[PDB]
Amino acid sequence: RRIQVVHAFDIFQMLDVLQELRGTVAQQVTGSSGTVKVVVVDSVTAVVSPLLGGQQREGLALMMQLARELKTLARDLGMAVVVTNHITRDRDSGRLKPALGRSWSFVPSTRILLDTIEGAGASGGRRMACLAKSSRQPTGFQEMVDIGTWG
DNA sequence: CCCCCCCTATCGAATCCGTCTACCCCCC
Repeated sequence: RRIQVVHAFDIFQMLDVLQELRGTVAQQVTGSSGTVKVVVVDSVTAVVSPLLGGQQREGLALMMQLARELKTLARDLGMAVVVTNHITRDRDSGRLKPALGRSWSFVPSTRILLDTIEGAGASGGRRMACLAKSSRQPTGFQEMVDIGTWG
């Protein structure tokens, strides 16, 4: 009962939900309990992916505004925000890189690139976890995480 | 001028290599 879930399938719905959260927590400054401390977005790419494409510019502005409001929320109100994303071209010219282009790369503070192992030991919960960007510690370290036997 | 993003199977070819023997009949 302490885990609250809301469905948003368009960027306007997500913006409205986050603005409502900001307003409610601003009104709840007096209170000391019941205020959410962790905010999780299941997929920020799926909502904004249809808005990209073409030679227009409103999609980039919308995603930048969403990033700015997320950053203001997390900084001002001391919340931990976690979002997900997808990968882009794996061809020879372009390495495995996060989606949403170059402009989104400056938004987050920490990047964790989940991956699957190949050959022996594949399948199951065996996934390789790496830290791409942290801006606080050396990067490029690979570890192992099991989910099938975890919880 | 500048932005972000992907595809799909095909044909047929080319012969080699010999083993094993059995079984007697009839008087002036």
